[PDB]
Amino acid sequence: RTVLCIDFMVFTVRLLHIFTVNKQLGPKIVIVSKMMKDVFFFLFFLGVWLVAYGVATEGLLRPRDSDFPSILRRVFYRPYLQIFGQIPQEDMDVALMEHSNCSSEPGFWAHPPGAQAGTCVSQYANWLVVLLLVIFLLVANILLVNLLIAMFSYTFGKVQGN
Amino acid sequence: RTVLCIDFMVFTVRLLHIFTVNKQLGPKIVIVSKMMKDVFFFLFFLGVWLVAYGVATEGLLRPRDSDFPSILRRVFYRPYLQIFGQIPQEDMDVALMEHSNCSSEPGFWAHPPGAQAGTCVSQYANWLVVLLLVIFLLVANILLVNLLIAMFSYTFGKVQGN
Repeated sequence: RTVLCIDFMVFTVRLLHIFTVNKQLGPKIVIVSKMMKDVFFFLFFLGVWLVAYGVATEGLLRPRDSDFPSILRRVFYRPYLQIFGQIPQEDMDVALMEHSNCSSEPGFWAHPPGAQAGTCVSQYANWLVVLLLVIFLLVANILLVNLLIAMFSYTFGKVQGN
Repeated sequence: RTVLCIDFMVFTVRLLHIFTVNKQLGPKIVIVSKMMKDVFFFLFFLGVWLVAYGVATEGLLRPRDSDFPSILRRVFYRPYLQIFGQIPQEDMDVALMEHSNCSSEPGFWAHPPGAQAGTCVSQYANWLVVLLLVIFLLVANILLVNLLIAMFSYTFGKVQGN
């Protein structure tokens, strides 16, 4: 079933190839291919920023789960969703979660309510974690996205005639 | 650790400098530097609007916490997140929270459910608080963001050749 579910995706995509003949959708479909260069640049810039912000935030929090699938989710998956409006403040802000002496390791720790946010996170410099979130949202949600719109508009005008 | 977490951010950013040689990403990386003038104007306009809306909303609510870190969070942090789709209606609307006689100071007060929203907020003119939120969202989420896209598109076309 897992192969067929992905297979249905490929079959549905072929509807674009079938409709290339139509005069209304023909030119537009061809232009979409020319836009792939701009998309790859955005992915590269976003990938670099996601690695920098994701690792730094996870390193500052120091969650006690530290499982490899869990670490990957908190480094890549969670920062990625913050671009699209899913900001889990209760998982990264000490002022929202409750303080607990869960971990025997010295320091101050708080218990996030999320299931995959880790059992406990350090409170040492969470003002930096909040500050990093502010910077990340500005760079990713605003600067990077609006930059891609500018490159899409320039490319569309250039390659329209050809 | 706090220094190293920030240090990892600087090291990851250097990947852009390494990839300047590549022909696909070379020109695009150089253009990004030329966009910083437009970003600074947006930050200045947003900073002025955030101060005006943030202080006025906090002044109208008059939360009873009034701690300096708490005041700064409600003035800058909360209005900033409203740009990216995090609107805490239950923290600023009387119609959503429950009425209580928490404060001995004369007036009408309601108890927000949020942890950092303050223990109580005044109900005197919350129709103005809601109205300010409507105006803030229009100016910030729509007018300011779409203006930056227009300036990014104009700048990208101008500085593409050079």
